[PDB]
Amino acid sequence: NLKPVDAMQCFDCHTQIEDMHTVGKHATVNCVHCHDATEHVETASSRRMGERPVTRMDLEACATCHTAQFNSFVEVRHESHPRLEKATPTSRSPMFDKLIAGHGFAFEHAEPRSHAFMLVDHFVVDRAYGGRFQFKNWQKVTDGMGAVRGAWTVLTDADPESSDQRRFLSQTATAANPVCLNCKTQDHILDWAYMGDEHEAAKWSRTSEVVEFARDLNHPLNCFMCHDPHSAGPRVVRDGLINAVVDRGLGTYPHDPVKSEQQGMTKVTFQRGREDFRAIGLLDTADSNVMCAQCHVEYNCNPGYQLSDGSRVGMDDRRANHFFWANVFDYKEAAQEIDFFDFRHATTGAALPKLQHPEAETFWGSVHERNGVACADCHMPKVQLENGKVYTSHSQRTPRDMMGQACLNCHAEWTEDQALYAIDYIKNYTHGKIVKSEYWLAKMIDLFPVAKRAGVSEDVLNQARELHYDAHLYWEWWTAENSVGFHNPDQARESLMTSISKSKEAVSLLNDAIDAQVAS
Amino acid sequence: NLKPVDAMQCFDCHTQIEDMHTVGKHATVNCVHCHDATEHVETASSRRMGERPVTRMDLEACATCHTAQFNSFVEVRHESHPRLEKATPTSRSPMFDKLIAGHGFAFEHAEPRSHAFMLVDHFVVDRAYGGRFQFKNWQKVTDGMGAVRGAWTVLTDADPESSDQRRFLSQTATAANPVCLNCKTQDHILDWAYMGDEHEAAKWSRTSEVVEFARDLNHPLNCFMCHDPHSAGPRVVRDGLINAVVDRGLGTYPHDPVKSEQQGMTKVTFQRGREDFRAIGLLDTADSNVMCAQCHVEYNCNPGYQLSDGSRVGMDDRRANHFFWANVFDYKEAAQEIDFFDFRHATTGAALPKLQHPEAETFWGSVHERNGVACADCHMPKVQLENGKVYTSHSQRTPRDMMGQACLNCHAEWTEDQALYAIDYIKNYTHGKIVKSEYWLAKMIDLFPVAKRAGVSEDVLNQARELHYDAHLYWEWWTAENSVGFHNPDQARESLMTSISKSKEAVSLLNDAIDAQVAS
Amino acid sequence: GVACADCHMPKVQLENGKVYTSHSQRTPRDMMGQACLNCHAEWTEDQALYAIDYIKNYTHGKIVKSEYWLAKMID
Amino acid sequence: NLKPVDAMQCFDCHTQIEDMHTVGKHATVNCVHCHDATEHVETASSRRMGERPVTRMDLEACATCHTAQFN
Ligand code: HEC
Ligand code: HEC
Ligand code: HEC
Ligand code: HEC
Ligand code: HEC
Ligand code: HEC
Ligand code: HEC
Ligand code: HEC
Ligand code: HEC
Ligand code: HEC
Ligand code: HEC
Ligand code: HEC
Ligand code: HEC
Ligand code: HEC
Ligand SMILES: O=S([O-])[O-]
Ligand SMILES: O=S([O-])[O-]
Ligand SMILES: O=S([O-])[O-]
Ligand SMILES: O=S([O-])[O-]
Ligand SMILES: [Ca+2]
Ligand SMILES: [Ca+2]
Ligand SMILES: [Ca+2]
Ligand SMILES: [Ca+2]
Repeated sequence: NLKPVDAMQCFDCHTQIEDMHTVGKHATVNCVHCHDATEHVETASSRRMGERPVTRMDLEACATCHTAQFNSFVEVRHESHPRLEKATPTSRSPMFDKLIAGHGFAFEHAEPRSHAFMLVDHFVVDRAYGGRFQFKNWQKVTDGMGAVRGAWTVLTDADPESSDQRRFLSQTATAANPVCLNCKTQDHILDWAYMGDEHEAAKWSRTSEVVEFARDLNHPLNCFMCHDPHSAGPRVVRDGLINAVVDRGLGTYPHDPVKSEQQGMTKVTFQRGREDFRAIGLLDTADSNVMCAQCHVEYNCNPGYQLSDGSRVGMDDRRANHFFWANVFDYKEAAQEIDFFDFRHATTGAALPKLQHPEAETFWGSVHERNGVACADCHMPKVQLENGKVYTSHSQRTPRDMMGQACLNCHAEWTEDQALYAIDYIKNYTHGKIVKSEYWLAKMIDLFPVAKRAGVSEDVLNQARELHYDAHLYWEWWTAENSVGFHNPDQARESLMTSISKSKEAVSLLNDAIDAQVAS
Repeated sequence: NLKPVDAMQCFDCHTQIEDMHTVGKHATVNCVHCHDATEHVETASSRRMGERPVTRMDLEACATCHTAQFNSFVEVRHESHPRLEKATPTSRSPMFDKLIAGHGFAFEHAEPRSHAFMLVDHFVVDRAYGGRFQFKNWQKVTDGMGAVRGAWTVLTDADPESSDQRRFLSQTATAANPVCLNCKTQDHILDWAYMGDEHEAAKWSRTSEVVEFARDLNHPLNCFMCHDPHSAGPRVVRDGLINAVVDRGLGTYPHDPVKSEQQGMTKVTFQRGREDFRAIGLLDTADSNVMCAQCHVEYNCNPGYQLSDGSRVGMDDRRANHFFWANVFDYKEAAQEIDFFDFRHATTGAALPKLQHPEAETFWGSVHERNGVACADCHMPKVQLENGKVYTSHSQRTPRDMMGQACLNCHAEWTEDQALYAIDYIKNYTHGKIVKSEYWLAKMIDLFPVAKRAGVSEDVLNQARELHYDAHLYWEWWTAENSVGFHNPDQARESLMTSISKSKEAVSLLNDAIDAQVAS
Repeated sequence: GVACADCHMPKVQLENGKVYTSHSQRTPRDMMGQACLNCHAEWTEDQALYAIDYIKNYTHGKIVKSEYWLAKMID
Repeated sequence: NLKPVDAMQCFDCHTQIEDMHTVGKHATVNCVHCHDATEHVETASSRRMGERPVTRMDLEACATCHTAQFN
């Protein structure tokens, strides 16, 4: 059985913790629930750590007193189809392979599934670690609780004796790097300096061997990613988000200085050897929009190239850990701001961006966001009980599974069927425009080899390549974003119509140039 | 009412039957249930048949005493979508038409449905008989019991006065030949010599007019295909399977000599005029893996061409009735072994194999097969009754309809939803790789006209054609096979990654050659 | 060695989660999988219910007859 | 928000509770979750209760850490 430790002894050296812990709703929660610090206490001095204390990062550390939230969180939604490839005629992006050719996502890009699996799915996806990590067997794919208990309880490593990124299966890629993991786990929270910069106190950084880093990590989406374990107050821990909101002064709601002020973030820094080491962002309110934006954003977490001169931007560069914190119509300017693109298209040669799940940036300025609605209202609402103590559901999933609490409490005029119909109207319309955008992108892409082989000039090809950047951006935002337009239907419609406009312009340009070469 | 005949009188000339019948569980079942032999008995001699006895081939001959198994067998699974074309974006092979161009399956290749319909579906499919045979009207498509009663009770013939294979509808083919029927019916069991070789006692052979043959056949999947009617013991009757297992000494489990010995087959031959005529294979055990492998295999049942010199291999050749009895990674060697390919691709000119439903060969070496599981355990399990005499379900269908008996009795740790999720994980992953394999195959195929028109050398084109053979094989195995990877997920993944590797190699080869011709 | 809680407040079974003991003390009819069938693998839910009812029906018949005779005496 | 009390101070006069509390699975659960003893501690001796401390009997005293069982 746990025996409490004297927190006062701790507080004598840990004033920041004292100020948070003594004031919040965890004032009675003893340090022993999460820390084993006996040898630490025997050896530390005022400013030197001595022996390192053990810190529990497992979610069961919270489950002891918060079983309801834990159980809600680890639930697996079986209806969320597993390992479902997006590049298929029945999924999100029927022409993805042609459009993304040259990027690592061509190796595999599946639809998301339940949060319990985020770390194991990151480890096993074909694009990440060359097939190095796999489930112990095909049965383990169901085991949400097991994944939560630890990735390495359900996965194998093809070669424990090497630590280099390489392909163990022919059609895999090795795109994973240490920045990825910040959106899968925060087990490394005490071993990673702010932004993944080099730091004497950091075991891991942007430049680490990711296979070695991976083996040190176990748990998905730790409860403390949104809740400070000392104060129990709302927070974020994701460095890239703090950097955008605070360091770059953009605010929690970049479009709304008033809301940004009312619902802001305070950056709190922790030091090692009296030098800044790590940071968190304490929230003024329990604002899920900002909590979820730790991960559900467009980001850089990868090497790339400069737009200016095409030179390599490596993991060592700060730009390899970057939140653009920009909506689709501000994105091109945001990418120019850091002089960055992701890949060159394998067929057209165009410099292109790679877009990822920008739910937070898409939601901005939507009717629901402007009305003060937040992710949790639709995706993790309060539980309604005929008799019971209310708690917040932690099963982050589609509102279709809980329409009464997600939608109909606000929309009293509608039945469930009518609310579903309204969602489907938007999704169906948006998907049709996504498909049409892909059709026009593919038509343009297919003209590039014809143009080059007909002797069309580099000047015309480069014009078309500039059009490709825009056509790609205004399309891929929407295959990347998970709501199929629902989060901001007017924006999706304007963006996708712009993509088609750009592709059509490029098609006409190339067809005309080709025809002129044929006429001599 | 039936009157019993004196079996002892029969046994005086039929010693083989006596040895089987007197010993097995049909020792009390009188010959009159299946044979009308009055005139036969009056005219036969020790070694000459005299007047031919009537032998019932209808399944209702067994239904009289085995109603439960019969009723189970004739059940129609309405949820198994009928006449569903595989070459569509929502089915198995979205790019099938491009990839299979040059083969008869381009005319129609539907998903399989319930066993009751196998013979009528064979007769009516657009690729088989030039549209000659059709259901009497569109209502008959539902009539499983009617099809079982006899194909000609539900079908019409566009021209009873001719017997040549020809097109009655413009977009049909005439691919059917007498070998096909061996996997649809065994009504011809006494009229077909082993392998379909020419034989004085055989009415029908590989070289017969298939339209004439068709008119003589009525019943699907006769009960006696798996059960000897005389001994009631387990057997196979399919010549091609006996040939692979016994004549070629490959064994029932070619990968496992021990299991092959424990679960083997004994070839029993029946003679006409003291010359070998037909054969069956008696099984040591009631092994559904081998019973189902009578049909659910990759086979040759068609003319083709030699790999060596491209010369025609006709129905007269033994190779027109061939079970390769080889897994995907042994197939190319198996096809080289008999010097055979199926068709030349209409666009690329490559010699290609045609793969068909290799469930048996795919299942070999899988985790379930190695653990002693067999087709019937998942597809035709014992019925569970609160009160009753247990019998084996004969409704061969997906385990999704009976998960408790097919999966969960073995997998106690899982709910139905978890077991379904595990299946879908594998199927979703495999389908994504199938789609990607098709993308790369199509990309390569489309480069062939460009290459030929740019004046790329025959040497380079032939290199690409050799790559096409392998890319095609390692893809088509999996659109042909019905489990979408479930029967052997690691093998599907390795094979499909190989297909993509081959296509990518060919694409690079052709693109480079084209570009060199453009640069002069 | 069976106790009240085994039938009236059994452990919750979850596909994924931390097990806890149900504190809803109620008839096992509402949770037959966990209250009965985990021990009685030979039975379906309907068979287990049928066995309960056989006993309850029989006992209640004897209760009613006992009351009939008591009332006859009292009168 | 609840502020923890010095349980060791309590234990100087409550050895019977000490022997139970320090050993079981509530060793880390502070007295303030169920007792309001500020005035008691101001006035008690080991042989004189002084002001009577308040003890919570409501089930929500447990529901705070054991919501699943309470619900
Ligand atoms: C779980 C409910 C915890 C309780 C109770 C206590 N701590 Fe904690 N602590 C916990 C986590 C998950 C972390 C990682 C960092 C994060 O912000 O999540 C920490 C970290 C610390 C640190 C390091 C801060 C730094 O300099 O980087 C200290 C000094 C610390 N914790 C002290 C501490 C004390 C004294 C506690 C008893 C009053 C205590 N913690 C309780 C989780 C939990
Ligand atoms: C028992 C020893 C606990 C441990 C372990 C954890 N928490 Fe806790 N938590 C506990 C109590 C008694 C309370 C106060 C309840 C009340 O409403 O009075 C809390 C509260 C929280 C809250 C709400 C905070 C707020 O609204 O300001 C959160 C978000 C919370 N606790 C989170 C949390 C996390 C993430 C834990 C693991 C690191 C964790 N708790 C452990 C008791 C206990
Ligand atoms: C936070 C800014 C993230 C970064 C850094 C990485 N990922 Fe991610 N990932 C994130 C979210 C919010 C989601 C779900 C939404 C969605 O559109 O998928 C994911 C999903 C994945 C998945 C599962 C789906 C799939 O594409 O197969 C995988 C396998 C995955 N992510 C891998 C991955 C890699 C390799 C990363 C570094 C290059 C990486 N992620 C970073 C959020 C974030
Ligand atoms: C960000 C993605 C979160 C993660 C990770 C965790 N929780 Fe959470 N929690 C989150 C929100 C948006 C809320 C509601 C806040 C509001 O006031 O609207 C909560 C709330 C809690 C509470 C308070 C009681 C309740 O409302 O249920 C607790 C005790 C709590 N959360 C616990 C908890 C646990 C145990 C987690 C790991 C399994 C966890 N949270 C993660 C957002 C997020
Ligand atoms: C209600 C007004 C919502 C708000 C607030 C948020 N989301 Fe949403 N989301 C909503 C709908 C109707 C849908 C489509 C779901 C469906 O079943 O059709 C979605 C979708 C998502 C998804 C994908 C879920 C899935 O398909 O299984 C994600 C990952 C998602 N939304 C994230 C998300 C974020 C991060 C939010 C705050 C920035 C957010 N949602 C708010 C409705 C609503
Ligand atoms: C149905 C339950 C039957 C019973 C009863 C009997 N026979 Fe049979 N017989 C039956 C079938 C379907 C066939 C076709 C071949 C096959 O293996 O399925 C036969 C065949 C024969 C033959 C021919 C063997 C040969 O030389 O090719 C003979 C000589 C024969 N049957 C004899 C026979 C006798 C004597 C029976 C009474 C003891 C008898 N059969 C019963 C189906 C059934
Ligand atoms: C009644 C006159 C029958 C006819 C017609 C058919 N079968 Fe039969 N079968 C019959 C009996 C009395 C038995 C023995 C039952 C027992 O378990 O004691 C059988 C048995 C079988 C079996 C099981 C054999 C074994 O396990 O070794 C099979 C597979 C079987 N019968 C098949 C079968 C077939 C295919 C029939 C049509 C050709 C057929 N039976 C007719 C009685 C009668
Ligand atoms: C009476 C008002 C009818 C209605 C309502 C439906 N059906 Fe019908 N159908 C009817 C007749 C008299 C016939 C012809 C019978 C014959 O054998 O000549 C039919 C035919 C069909 C067919 C066959 C079509 C073909 O081209 O051969 C089909 C597939 C069919 N009917 C189906 C059908 C369906 C699905 C209906 C509900 C939408 C339906 N029918 C209504 C009479 C009437
Ligand atoms: C045994 C080795 C067979 C040979 C010889 C033939 N077929 Fe076949 N067929 C077989 C199986 C096991 C299945 C179901 C599994 C599947 O993948 O389809 C089929 C299916 C058909 C169908 C229905 C599905 C379809 O493709 O439309 C038809 C119409 C069909 N088979 C026709 C057919 C022809 C024309 C054949 C000779 C060229 C032939 N079959 C031979 C097994 C076997
Ligand atoms: C191969 C594809 C089969 C066909 C054709 C028929 N049956 Fe069958 N039968 C098959 C199997 C795999 C089994 C189970 C054997 C085992 O011991 O596991 C059976 C069993 C029977 C029996 C025995 C009693 C029982 O288990 O139900 C009988 C009487 C029987 N089968 C009858 C039967 C009938 C009437 C058929 C035509 C409608 C028929 N079988 C075809 C495999 C196959
Ligand atoms: C359990 C371990 C199985 C074994 C043994 C066999 N099959 Fe199977 N099969 C299995 C699954 C989970 C599926 C997918 C079904 C679904 O609904 O997703 C299949 C599929 C098939 C099919 C197609 C069925 C359909 O889609 O309707 C066929 C024709 C098939 N399997 C044949 C087959 C053969 C011949 C087997 C022995 C060699 C065999 N299966 C074994 C599970 C299992
Ligand atoms: C007994 C006759 C079984 C049947 C019926 C089903 N399964 Fe099975 N399965 C069985 C065993 C003994 C094992 C191996 C256990 C181990 O850990 O070694 C399996 C394995 C699986 C797997 C993993 C496959 C892999 O390649 O790793 C899966 C996904 C699986 N089983 C699923 C499954 C399904 C969906 C079934 C119903 C169609 C099913 N099994 C039936 C034993 C038996
Ligand atoms: C007697 C009628 C009880 C009442 C009053 C309460 N609980 Fe209980 N509890 C009881 C039993 C029989 C058990 C299972 C013991 C075993 O090991 O089999 C429990 C268990 C708990 C636990 C431990 C964790 C768990 O198994 O769920 C807790 C934390 C718990 N009970 C809490 C609790 C609460 C909050 C109560 C008031 C709402 C409560 N118990 C009352 C029996 C009885
Ligand atoms: C948070 C500050 C708590 C309060 C308030 C209550 N309990 Fe508790 N309980 C808490 C913890 C951290 C634990 C240990 C969890 C573990 O297993 O590590 C417990 C445990 C129990 C148990 C199980 C004890 C056992 O020996 O198995 C029970 C039955 C229990 N708690 C009951 C209980 C009651 C009745 C409460 C109101 C008087 C109560 N707890 C409050 C944390 C907290
Ligand atoms: O404690 S030391 O820093 O004097
Ligand atoms: O690759 S992750 O960003 O989905
Ligand atoms: O019966 S005859 O062969 O002599
Ligand atoms: O054509 S048959 O083999 O499916
Ligand atoms: Ca999903
Ligand atoms: Ca990006
Ligand atoms: Ca089917
Ligand atoms: Ca073939």
